[PDB]
Amino acid sequence: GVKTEQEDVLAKELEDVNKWGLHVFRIAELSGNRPLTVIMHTIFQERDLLKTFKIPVDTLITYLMTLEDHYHADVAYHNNIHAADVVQSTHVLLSTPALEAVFTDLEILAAIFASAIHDVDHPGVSNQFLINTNSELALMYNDSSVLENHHLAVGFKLLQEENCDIFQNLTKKQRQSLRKMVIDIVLATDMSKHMNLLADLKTMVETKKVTSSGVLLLDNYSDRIQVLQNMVHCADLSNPTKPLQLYRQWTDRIMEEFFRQGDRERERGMEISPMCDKHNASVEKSQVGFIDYIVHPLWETWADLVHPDAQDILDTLEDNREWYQST
Ligand SMILES: COc1ccc(C2=NN(C(C)C)C(=O)[C@@H]3CC=CC[C@H]23)cc1C#CC(=O)NCc1ccccc1
Ligand SMILES: [Mg+2]
Ligand SMILES: [Zn+2]
Repeated sequence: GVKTEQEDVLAKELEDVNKWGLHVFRIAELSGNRPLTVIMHTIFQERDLLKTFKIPVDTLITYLMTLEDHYHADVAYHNNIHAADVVQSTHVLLSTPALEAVFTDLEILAAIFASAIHDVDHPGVSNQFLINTNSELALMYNDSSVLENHHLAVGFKLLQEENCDIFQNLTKKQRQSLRKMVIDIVLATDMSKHMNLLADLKTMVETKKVTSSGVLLLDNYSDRIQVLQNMVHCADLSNPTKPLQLYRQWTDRIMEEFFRQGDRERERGMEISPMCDKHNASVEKSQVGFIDYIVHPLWETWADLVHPDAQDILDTLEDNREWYQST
């Protein structure tokens, strides 16, 4: 009852779980394509979430495997590795010193669970694509945040699977609170909400309060959920803040996915999408624009909220930005 050698090299990689720039791809490999399961497990143990919420470990594992298996292995970007990465990144963001002892264990569980489910059963195409193709998912969710609503529905329906109810010992009060938070968080990962989340984050930073010296004061649900919503959205838009070896893989995967959507948008005679076209796109200027217009404004406002904790991350983003510019 000691680890195999593979289990051991995995456990040594997993000591980076609290670091920005974990070797998540390596984790995926070493875990037999189980990054989401192993990383969630580690985080749950680290944060003592099993004891706090009286989660049987077999139940946790069973749910996690089930959740991981409803990510599509044939989708290059929006798969279980991306889920794992958003989870781990949210995990690191929650540990930021500006937020020390701000959040309850239920809010922590919410942010992390939300991260893990937030792209589950993603088909590798966009909301617009789905809406324009008259897809069942678009009709189900009356064309409004189609994917997000689906990810939430799937992540919650899976709890009904044999020995999958990880929330089985929570009170009704706890469950209702957790559910609301998770819905609010995942719905906020729809890029059509980015501007309003960013605005709200900007106004919160201007009127920012602090107590005991250092630590943010959030004394209402609106503010509390806003911070968690923006935290996970930062995690979701965190690829360009990661070391370049990591960042480049992410870009490659998203391009495959978008070019493949583009291929389907000519295989279907449709109108091609913003940056979804091979022998006809600049990958580098698009990334620069992605960084200038979306990723930097968000991370700069975050870094401002948690000053000085996000400096190295904002630095790395600015370096990667310079790097991509040279081409
Ligand atoms: C690592 O790169 C990426 C990683 C992620 C995304 C995502 N984009 N969007 C929207 C912004 C198109 C999503 O809704 C996705 C779903 C959820 C969140 C983020 C996802 C885009 C890129 C890129 C790029 C790239 O080269 N040109 C694309 C681009 C160029 C200029 C301006 C905006 C985008
Ligand atoms: Mg998403
Ligand atoms: Zn995502």
